[PDB]
Amino acid sequence: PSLEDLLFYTIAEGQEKIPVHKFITALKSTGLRTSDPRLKECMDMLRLTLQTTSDGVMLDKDLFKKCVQSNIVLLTQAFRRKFVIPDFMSFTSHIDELYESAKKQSGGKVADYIPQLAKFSPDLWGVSVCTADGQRHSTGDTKVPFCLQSCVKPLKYAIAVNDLGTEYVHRYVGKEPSGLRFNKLFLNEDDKPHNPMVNAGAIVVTSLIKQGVNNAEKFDYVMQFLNKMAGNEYVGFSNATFQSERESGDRNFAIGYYLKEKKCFPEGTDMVGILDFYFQLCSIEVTCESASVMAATLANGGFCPITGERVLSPEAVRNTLSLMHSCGMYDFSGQFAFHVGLPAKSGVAGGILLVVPNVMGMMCWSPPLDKMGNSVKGIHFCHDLVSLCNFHNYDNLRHFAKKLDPRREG
Amino acid sequence: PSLEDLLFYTIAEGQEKIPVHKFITALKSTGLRTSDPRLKECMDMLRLTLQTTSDGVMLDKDLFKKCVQSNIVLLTQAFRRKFVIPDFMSFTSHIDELYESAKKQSGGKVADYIPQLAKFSPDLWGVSVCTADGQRHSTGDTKVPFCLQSCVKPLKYAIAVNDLGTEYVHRYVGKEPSGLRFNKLFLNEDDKPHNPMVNAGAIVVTSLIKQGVNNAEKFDYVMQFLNKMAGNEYVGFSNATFQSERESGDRNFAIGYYLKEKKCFPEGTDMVGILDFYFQLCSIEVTCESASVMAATLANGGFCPITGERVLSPEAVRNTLSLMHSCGMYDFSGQFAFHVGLPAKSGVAGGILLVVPNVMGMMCWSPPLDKMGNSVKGIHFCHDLVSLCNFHNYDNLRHFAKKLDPRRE
Amino acid sequence: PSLEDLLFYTIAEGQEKIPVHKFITALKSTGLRTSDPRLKECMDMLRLTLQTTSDGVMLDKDLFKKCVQSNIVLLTQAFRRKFVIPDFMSFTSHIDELYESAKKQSGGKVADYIPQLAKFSPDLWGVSVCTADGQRHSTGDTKVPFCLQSCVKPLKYAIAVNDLGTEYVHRYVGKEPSGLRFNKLFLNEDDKPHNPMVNAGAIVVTSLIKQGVNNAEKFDYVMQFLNKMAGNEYVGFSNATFQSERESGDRNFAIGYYLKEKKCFPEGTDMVGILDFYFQLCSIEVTCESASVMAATLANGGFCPITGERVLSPEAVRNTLSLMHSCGMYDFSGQFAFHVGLPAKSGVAGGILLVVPNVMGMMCWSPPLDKMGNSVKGIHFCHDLVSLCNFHNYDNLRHFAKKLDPRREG
Amino acid sequence: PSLEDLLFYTIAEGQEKIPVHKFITALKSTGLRTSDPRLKECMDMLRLTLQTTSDGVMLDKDLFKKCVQSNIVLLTQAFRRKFVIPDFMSFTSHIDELYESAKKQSGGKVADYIPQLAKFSPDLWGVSVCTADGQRHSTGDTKVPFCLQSCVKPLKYAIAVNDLGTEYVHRYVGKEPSGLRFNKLFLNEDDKPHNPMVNAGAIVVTSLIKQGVNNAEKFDYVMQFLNKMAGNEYVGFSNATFQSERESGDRNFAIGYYLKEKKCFPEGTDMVGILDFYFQLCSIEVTCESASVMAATLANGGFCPITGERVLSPEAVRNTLSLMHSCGMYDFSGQFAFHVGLPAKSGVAGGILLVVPNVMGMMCWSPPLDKMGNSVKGIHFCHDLVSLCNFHNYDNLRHFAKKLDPRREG
Ligand SMILES: O=C(Cc1ccccc1)Nc1ccc(OC2CCN(c3ccc(NC(=O)Cc4ccccc4)nn3)CC2)nn1
Ligand SMILES: O=C(Cc1ccccc1)Nc1ccc(OC2CCN(c3ccc(NC(=O)Cc4ccccc4)nn3)CC2)nn1
Repeated sequence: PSLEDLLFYTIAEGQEKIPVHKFITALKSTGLRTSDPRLKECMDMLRLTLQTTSDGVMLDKDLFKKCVQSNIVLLTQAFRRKFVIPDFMSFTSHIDELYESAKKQSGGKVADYIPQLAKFSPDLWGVSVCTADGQRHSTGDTKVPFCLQSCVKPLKYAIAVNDLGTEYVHRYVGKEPSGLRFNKLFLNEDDKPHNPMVNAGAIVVTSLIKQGVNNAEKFDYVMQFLNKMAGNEYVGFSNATFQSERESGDRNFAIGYYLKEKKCFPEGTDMVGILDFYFQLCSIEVTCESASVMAATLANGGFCPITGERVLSPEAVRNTLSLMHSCGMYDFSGQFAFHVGLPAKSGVAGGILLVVPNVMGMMCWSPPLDKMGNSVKGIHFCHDLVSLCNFHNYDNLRHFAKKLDPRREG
Repeated sequence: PSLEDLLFYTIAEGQEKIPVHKFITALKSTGLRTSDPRLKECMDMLRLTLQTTSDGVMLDKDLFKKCVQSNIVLLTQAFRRKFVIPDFMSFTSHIDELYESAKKQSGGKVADYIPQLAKFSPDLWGVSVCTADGQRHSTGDTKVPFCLQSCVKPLKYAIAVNDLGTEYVHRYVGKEPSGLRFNKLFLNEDDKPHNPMVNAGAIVVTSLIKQGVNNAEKFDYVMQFLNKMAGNEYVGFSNATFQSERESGDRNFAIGYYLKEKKCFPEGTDMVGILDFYFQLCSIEVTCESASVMAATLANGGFCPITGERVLSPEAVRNTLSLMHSCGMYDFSGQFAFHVGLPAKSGVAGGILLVVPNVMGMMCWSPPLDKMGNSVKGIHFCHDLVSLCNFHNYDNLRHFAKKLDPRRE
Repeated sequence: PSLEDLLFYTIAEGQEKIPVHKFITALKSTGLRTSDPRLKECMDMLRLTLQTTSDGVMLDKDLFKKCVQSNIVLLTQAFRRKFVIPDFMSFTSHIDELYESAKKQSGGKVADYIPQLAKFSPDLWGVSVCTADGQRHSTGDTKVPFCLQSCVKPLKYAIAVNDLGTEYVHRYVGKEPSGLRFNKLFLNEDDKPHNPMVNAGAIVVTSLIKQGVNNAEKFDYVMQFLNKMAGNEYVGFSNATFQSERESGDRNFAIGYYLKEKKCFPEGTDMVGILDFYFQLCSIEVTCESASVMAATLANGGFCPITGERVLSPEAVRNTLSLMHSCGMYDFSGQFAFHVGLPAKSGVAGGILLVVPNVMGMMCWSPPLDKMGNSVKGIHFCHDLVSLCNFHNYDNLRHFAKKLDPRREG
Repeated sequence: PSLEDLLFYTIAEGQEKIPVHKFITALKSTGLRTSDPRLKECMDMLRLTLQTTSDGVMLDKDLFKKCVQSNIVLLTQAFRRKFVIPDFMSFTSHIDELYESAKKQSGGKVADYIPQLAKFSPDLWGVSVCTADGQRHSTGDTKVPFCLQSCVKPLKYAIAVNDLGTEYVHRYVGKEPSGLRFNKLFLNEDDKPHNPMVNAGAIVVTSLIKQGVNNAEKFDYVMQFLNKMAGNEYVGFSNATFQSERESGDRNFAIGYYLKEKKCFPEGTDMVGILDFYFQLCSIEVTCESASVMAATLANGGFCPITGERVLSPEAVRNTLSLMHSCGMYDFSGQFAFHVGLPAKSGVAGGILLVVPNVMGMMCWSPPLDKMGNSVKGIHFCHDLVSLCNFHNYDNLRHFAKKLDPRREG
């Protein structure tokens, strides 16, 4: 027997030469992208076989074997429908309808409190999917960068817990929602911020990461970390957003000074610098595509699905998902957890980083916010998404009424 | 080919008659109990053959077909190791270790406010498991009756959502935790109680069930419902607990009048009557075994796992799970969601109704409570359980470090 | 010399027979009424000389002396302008302007939550004065009975402190305002109600009065007490108001059960019976005239000004004045204390029991209540009054700008 | 007749020359000090008579006329026992007893949060009286400087109202106590600090005074203002306290930024500069003697009692008294208003600026603070004072049980 030969016969279809475009089309049908880093040896070898000839361009079993040998494990599970979403082409047409249905919710106000969130057009709308297996799909404005803002809060929390542990991190930050009563209070009863997802909590978490080095290396290290989280897809920085966030962060300076007075920072913290680092971390830029890979890493137990690298420890991902569940959508967190039941995190730029554990990661983006700070189209999409699929954290995998389950084929 | 014959040969062992004590043993190893109602026809005929030919005791291949005939589907997935927990015998050895480690946590105080909770011994400790497929295991005092107390709140909420729908029910009760800053406040910003898991919310929920009949029919309507959730195992009533709760419920009488003044009940509500109904639902009794089937029904999308009956709509079960996750353990709820990450519900009798979605339901019971009202041993068990198995809501099924996965081989 | 004849010469005209109508008209100018209980022997004697032989309304120096003998001390300070308000006739003319200008504040809604207060016309508006010296003046509907409702709370608080002492009473009730929006929190940090002026505090206070006898004797004791406080003017009971307060007091029953569970009552308290006593105390009836004497006792250190009796201990009156200052006007207490600076207490029937310490007590009554529960006309009047006179608690008696001081002469 | 001649005979003692040492003793017994600025012409002339005529220290009627001529009015009310406290020598014996009674309360902790309050000895203890007529008495450490700290908050508020009016000032700051559940909150329901006596309210009030000039001119404008309140007695500045107060004020910097974000300052406010001004106003130094004249100015309707100057408008003084009544002693204000019933204001240095309206001003000073921030000895003295005299806001001036009234004779 031989696995490269088996794969060849199921794609060759009784024929005895496979055109290269027919293998690439079959490959995209799985949902993988030709630029998937795990396929680079096979793509490199197709580029090198495509130097021998403009004439022919077809692959027999040993030229097919010559190329796919290196990636045969990953290619066969794609072609034997063993990915988390077997009929991925069906699923993306459901993603497309959902996207078109939110695209009609043109309500909401674009954030204007700094001129950089204000440049953004209110009709921009993108959705990007990445599954725990690296199947990819985008629809809308998924390759235009925008700032993470508070979507960076779960990421730096994950980094902090990954490096220092749950017990150290939560000496300085709570792990509960504050209650739809104390959005205005900075501290709880043990004089810690309520959770890493609020501004007081995020600011303390920022003070914990890579202590003892300067802000340039702290920022470089986090940029490093989000690079592995996004499988090296687009991660950037908006100094324009950075400069406006700092000439307007009077609430954040208030929080910083309060926390300094309540001794909420580690010993030896230069608070005003932490606020500068914090403003930098919220001006980091992503696209829907690159952010959905960050989301997919959290959906995949800490392994980036398009590279296979272990990026976060399982304790760090669990905590971050646990706190995205309950504190992730500002004053909407309770309603979102009840009706949508997915770990999610909103930001004022209009992104909603969304995680379906064991299935997929996503980044929705539309700048118009609702009265609570969450993207109107984004919020609409997540209700529709869970209304269509048994993706709700407490849906049942066996008895789920008339909803659809993309993890299965029949 | 044929399914009874294959199953025969995989148990027949190359040999050509199967002793029934060996068939009964292979069966119990899967985790089913021979008294599973889904198995009653196969058991009834095994008893009839042990009568019709009392000479002999062994089963040839066509007498085997005569017995496993109508339950062959369930028997095959039991014997082909296809239940949610394939190696049930190993897993119960883990449950036993977990129980013995929680059994040495002797802290906590038994509830004193009525002499019925105080007469319970502090050495009582039991955990009962029931899977989404009906595999059962017990350890400790799992056949001792006790009242559900607030463990009844997620059930009556589920009954309410099942009968009237999410939107109607939550016209009268919120869907969030209050914030552990407001056990003291009864109402949220829209003058509804914060959620069904606090006393004020349960009292409003109690007022929604079976409107228009008297308390005797409402109670029996709830009783029919809880019988079905537990596959007809023990569901009872303590009038002793009921009478003491009503002569000491000055706080719930306080809540009732407040809700009446703030107009939180549906029109035409007899507030004091609802309060009497509420004290009754909190005096309903279960054992660990019978309640664990109720928990397993919630883990099973609303189908009772030992009968196959649809008891609750999936909307009802999902809502109830979401609110047990966040509001189920009084002031320990946030910590419980973070560290244990399981839908659970505490009661003052010392029970913790616990649900691992898609796997199993459980009921742990130990009367000594901690400072927050949660059973000391029960809480210790739930931390151990999640530290051992990847059952945490946001554990990963593919990458889970040093944890054990009982769903895997 | 002689004090009765000196008095005679001061009314005597330079002439030396005084007509009896001239003495009585000169008497009323003082602000005293001929039916003042301290004047009864002098009136009894005028009733008897007015028998003599009806010829000549005149009193010679020996017949005048025969009548004014027994009350000569009180009559001499009345006629030698030694009362707290010397020119009382001028002062009532300002009361009349203040009354007529408030009479045009037609805003507000009559309480209708029971049909007995809803029965009252918004037409009704009365003001009654009684000074620390027994000078009386009314304007408007001052002889119509209405219920005290929460205006009774300072009075039963005074009775409690008079009988048991400050220390015992305040084991069960706080002595501060709650903070203006804690009206439905029932207890403070020490699990006592915030003060006697809120429903929870009043309910605890009711449980403290005359412990150990039944509600009929408890009520008879408070009624006798309010009789001595009003110099035996009208005090009654509206059973109509009583039954509607009790078949509608769901908030008061909620409060009672809450207090029972938190063990806020003295040992051996029958909770639902106390609530019945409390509903009775709020159904006690007064008129403006009768109630202004009760207020005047409070302005007078606990001595009723029209009888001379010690009715309340000074400790009881001081505390009651202290808490009417801060807690007397519901959510208006802070604004009322700041701008008006007088101890006052409102009730839902439209009353405002008002005390000017060392000067006079008042009862304003107009049923239409404002958005906060206080009588519109009454509130308008209390501002005008303090805007006209240096009666504000922190006005200065020596340097007081544009304001008038009715205690001075020229 | 003639007023200089009358006064001579009541002192002339039956003789026809008054020894000057005897006139000075008769004067001091009234409670005036010979250096009273209102007495300067009489003292300058006695000193000059003591130079021109060494030949016998005796004063006849024509030379006694020569000295008391210019200050004749004030001298007569001093000697004809018309000052607010006629038997001033008796009363000071009561102040001394009260002082020695609190001197035995050696509990409490001296504030150490900056090294300047930490070096004050714990049994420094002084009380200084100044009446509405300028009668003075001190006992203990009454001439040692200390900073006002929050004792400056009522003075700046009075200056703000004096210059800008009630309506303007209270556009930016409330006028009620917060409630012993909102001591931690910075803002009320209308996004203003609760009252001028808490730090957020003091900080906004500081931002209102003398807008448009720099901090040097602002500072001199307030000092010049506090100089008149103290009859030009010692008002100074501790730069040491100022430098340590600005390097420890992260809580007030927290307050500043929060108020900036919630826009609680006038337009064009330099917040960080206002904070510097705020740190200066609390480092202003006084003694018990000089501060008690400031208190006496508020007790005297805005006139400094030892000079005759109008320093504050009556509206300014009334408001400031109303808000020290209810908001002046941190979390102790309600208990203090209830039991002591006097306008007072506490500071972390151990001062309590105390005002008995229409009678006298006081400053008590003892550095050891109790749990709530109030000077242990100061608070004990203030209870003692009101248990001894009927100065309580709602004591009665006519019926006051066994208490003493220093306004009366015997
Ligand atoms: O341990 C605790 C808390 C706690 C909770 C539970 C048990 C015990 C202890 N520390 C703690 C936390 C937060 C906090 O607050 C600070 C101060 C400023 N800051 C404001 C400041 C004004 C406001 N103002 C309003 O809410 C106005 C308003 C009031 C009422 C109705 C409507 C509006 N909000 N936040 C936010 C930070 N202080 N201390
Ligand atoms: O010693 C304490 C606490 C304490 C002490 C020391 C240190 C920390 C704590 N006592 C105490 C007193 C009263 C009290 O409350 C009771 C029960 C419910 N009860 C409601 C219930 C809901 C409402 N409604 C709302 O809150 C809605 C709302 C919420 C927010 C903003 C706007 C509206 N009102 N009253 C009336 C009375 N609990 N505990």
